Amino acid sequence: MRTYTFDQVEKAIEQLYPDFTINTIEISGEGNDCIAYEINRDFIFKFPKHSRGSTNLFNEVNILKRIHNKLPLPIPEVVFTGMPSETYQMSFAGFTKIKGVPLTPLLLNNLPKQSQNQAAKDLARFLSELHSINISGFKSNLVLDFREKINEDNKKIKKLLSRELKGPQMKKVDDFYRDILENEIYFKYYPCLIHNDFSSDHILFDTEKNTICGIIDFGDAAISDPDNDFISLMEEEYGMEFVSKILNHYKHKDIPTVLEKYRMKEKYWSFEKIIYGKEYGYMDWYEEGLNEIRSIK
Ligand SMILES: NC[C@H]1O[C@H](O[C@H]2[C@H](O)[C@@H](O[C@H]3O[C@H](CO)[C@@H](O)[C@H](N)[C@H]3O)[C@H](N)C[C@@H]2N)[C@H](O)[C@@H](O)[C@@H]1O
Ligand SMILES: [Cl-]
Repeated sequence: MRTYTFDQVEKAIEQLYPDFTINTIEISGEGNDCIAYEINRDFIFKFPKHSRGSTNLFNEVNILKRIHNKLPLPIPEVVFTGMPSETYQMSFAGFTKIKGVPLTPLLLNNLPKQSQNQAAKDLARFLSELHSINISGFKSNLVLDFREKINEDNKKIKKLLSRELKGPQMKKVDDFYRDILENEIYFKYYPCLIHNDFSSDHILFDTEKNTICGIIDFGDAAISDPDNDFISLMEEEYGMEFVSKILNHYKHKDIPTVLEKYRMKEKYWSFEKIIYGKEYGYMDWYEEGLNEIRSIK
């Protein structure tokens, strides 16, 4: 999992964009996939920490380009792109920086009621349009069929914890995965483009106008279940009271299902920690997930 010096970042950009003068550069943030650099306080440059992260970066670029000027809220726009190597699909990507601060649950509840209501309505309107984008042309590398995902994870879990679990413990894993695949509600959704990481950290807020001024980080965006973008808002995120406002402005017809999917995904995070803990090499995630699996059902 690679890192970069400011010297390296400036070199990589100069190679492809010589006339682009860099005056200021600092670490804006860091995720599991990329390190974010704020350059000239105008752009956010994402550099992949590893090969897997570069694929996410490549997909974010692809998705952001085709949904450009189709959404009611400002989203990052691709301005600079890197090159493929034998290690990365995308060496880097430069996006427009969206000004604003994360709409934290604490900031949200300190707002006047009219601003809170407008925030819920703006979020619902954004999701309504996002989930309505024509997803034909989006190739299967952007498609996240949930049933395929569950079945693929199961095979990964078996191959991973084959010698890590005792008899009865692996039986519970079989039971849990069977109960999920047995429930038709998890797979009956109409596939749409989703943000797939729709939380408070990625909802930027303009404190001067008291309005939401951007949605960022589309690195996990894919064609899947629209309910994913509501579940992610109640995980520590927004209270159920505020999400219900969004859901009702969204005209959602089956809230208890969203809550059921919410409970399932909460329990499912244990298995995610095993897979990601071994893929991303997060040995603390692996041991956490392994401890949790060895305990409940
Ligand atoms: N941390 C502990 C929490 O983890 C998940 O929730 C969080 C996501 O993890 C974050 O995103 C990162 O993790 C995702 C899953 O690996 C990646 O897809 C994504 N690219 C990553 O940036 C997202 N910003 C906030 C969300 N509340 C679980 O659902 C939650 O129960 C658990 O308490
Ligand atoms: Cl240039």
